[PDB]
Amino acid sequence: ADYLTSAKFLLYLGHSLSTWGDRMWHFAVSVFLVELYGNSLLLTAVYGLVVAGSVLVLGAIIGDWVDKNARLKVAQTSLVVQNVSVILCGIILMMVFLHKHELLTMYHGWVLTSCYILIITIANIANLASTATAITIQRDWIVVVAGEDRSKLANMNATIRRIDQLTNILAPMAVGQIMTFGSPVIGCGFISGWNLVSMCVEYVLLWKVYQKTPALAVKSQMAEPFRTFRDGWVSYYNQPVFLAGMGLAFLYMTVLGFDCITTGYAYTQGLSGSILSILMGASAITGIMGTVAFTWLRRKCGLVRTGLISGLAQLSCLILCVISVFMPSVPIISVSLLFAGVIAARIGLWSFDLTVTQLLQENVIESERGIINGVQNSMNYLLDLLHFIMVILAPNPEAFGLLVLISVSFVAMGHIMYFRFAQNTLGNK
Ligand SMILES: O=C(NCc1ncccc1F)c1coc(CCNCCc2nc3ccccc3[nH]2)n1
Repeated sequence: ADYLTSAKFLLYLGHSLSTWGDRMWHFAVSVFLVELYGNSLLLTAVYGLVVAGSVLVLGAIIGDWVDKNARLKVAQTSLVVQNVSVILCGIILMMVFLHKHELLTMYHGWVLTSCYILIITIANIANLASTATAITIQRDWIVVVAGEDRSKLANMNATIRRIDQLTNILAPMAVGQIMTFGSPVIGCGFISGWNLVSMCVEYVLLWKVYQKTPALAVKSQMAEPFRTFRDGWVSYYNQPVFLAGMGLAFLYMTVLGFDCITTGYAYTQGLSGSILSILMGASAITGIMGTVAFTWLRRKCGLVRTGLISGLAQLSCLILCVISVFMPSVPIISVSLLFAGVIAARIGLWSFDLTVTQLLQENVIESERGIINGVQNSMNYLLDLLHFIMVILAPNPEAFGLLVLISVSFVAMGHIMYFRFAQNTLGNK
């Protein structure tokens, strides 16, 4: 089987072994914050606000970094930084858990706060490196490797999204089984070793994939970074794909996902391990269905029409969701219907994100694949930070109707901007 040694599968394996470690470490840090500190939302909110702004700035700066340096060296350095940061965070977490009872009492609260700050800073560096790697792989190496064959590019993006989704719903399950079967102290260390092994194998894998395809080779102190930062954003406006980016960012700011806040809505109305597993499995299955639907629609239509159709479907079932909210024992109809609306919204959302990311891949000048995508991630996290602020503005279980109304309104605005883009770049239906 020459497929195993082929470049496409090498890149698939590289991204799979990267995202598995990423998701496992995210789950580990979230569980650490939940377990060590009884209060989390306040802190997890601090984590969100220190990740989002740092990404907002250093992501444009990284987009400057990606296109400037060597193609392979930048990716290797990104992998090194991400895995080393995760290693340091794991070591600090192991030292904290081992001395859980030795600093809550004997040491001053400043020591615990300093440990939390060190974890926050190192995890922020890790996530910044993860964003750098995501850019340099997905938005540049996929385009180069897939080449002019647009269908191959679409299939590669769909496959990467499918493995991302399956890993996103499997990694928490495996880590929870590990922690329950073993111990939080022992299981946490397993992540450090797994990330080190993945570091070595991923370094080898990237070195290999670079050799398989030669096309990849062809290509006071704060004044300069802001020269690029000012240049990077204004470059985004000049590009014809700006409205698509804005629409994707507005969709990115969306409460009606299945993250911690919808998990808390579940705590309030209905919540169980079986229910969580069933809902997340349905979400993953429907995301896979959305990816395959995106591929099918791209086979039938082009790209902009596919994005328009996916947005219409997502907005339709979010209209169904807001109908469910509108309609007043336990209202089992309302919560289950809201979840079904979220599931179909995930279908449409994955389709739309694939469309927009492919358009950003195929409609950007060669030398600015780094800055433009870095700014697009910066904007995504800008509106994600606004989402976090809206969450902490009304962190009340019965203050969720307004939040969901705002989320659906922002989805509508994003799809309106995408329709404006379709009209701008296409004069026919
Ligand atoms: O609704 C969802 N996502 C919109 C969306 N995303 C991506 C593509 C299309 C699309 F439409 C949704 C649901 O689950 C998830 C998976 C988690 N990502 C959340 C983004 C995030 N991760 C963070 C980590 C640290 C700090 C801030 C962070 N912000 N994403």
